[PDB]
Amino acid sequence: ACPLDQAIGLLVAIFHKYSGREGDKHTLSKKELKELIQKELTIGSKLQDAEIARLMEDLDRNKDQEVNFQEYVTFLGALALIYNEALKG
Amino acid sequence: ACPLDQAIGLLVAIFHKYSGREGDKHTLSKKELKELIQKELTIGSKLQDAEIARLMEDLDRNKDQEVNFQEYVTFLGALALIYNEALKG
Ligand SMILES: [Ca+2]
Ligand SMILES: [Ca+2]
Ligand SMILES: [Ca+2]
Ligand SMILES: [Ca+2]
Repeated sequence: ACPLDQAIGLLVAIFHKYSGREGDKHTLSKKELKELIQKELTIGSKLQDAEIARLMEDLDRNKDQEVNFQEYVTFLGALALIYNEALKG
Repeated sequence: ACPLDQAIGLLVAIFHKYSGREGDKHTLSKKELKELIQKELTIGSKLQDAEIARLMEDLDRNKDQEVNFQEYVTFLGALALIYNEALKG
């Protein structure tokens, strides 16, 4: 319940909010991932369909069409680095 | 200001809350990192001095005694994976 735990908890809750909708409840399908990106991230709302499709491919490291929690965490890490760098310039 | 952005923002704010105290304002010294671990994470409060010292070494990937944002993000990723796995069992 400490500050960092709560932040991490939010990240985890958002993943499952979308991953549990269809197919494997533990992975994000293209549809689930696109919705998560568009509704949960500011940059997601700025991206156009073509850009999102390519971004999702890059996130799908093992190219199995699904984004598991590990792949999602990698995405979060990248977003955090971008965030830190921006708030730095 | 969207949900995932806020979670990421919290992660970033916590880093700087401690990193800006001494030396390089952009990196966490051993002292700053130990305080962050002990006060911002539940598991941090459970760890004893010896365990924390070793954990900090592992987080310091390039072994320069400081933990930069990138190294901190790696730590966060690991914590997120642990969190997800625990809330799964
Ligand atoms: Ca799913
Ligand atoms: Ca995958
Ligand atoms: Ca510092
Ligand atoms: Ca380092």
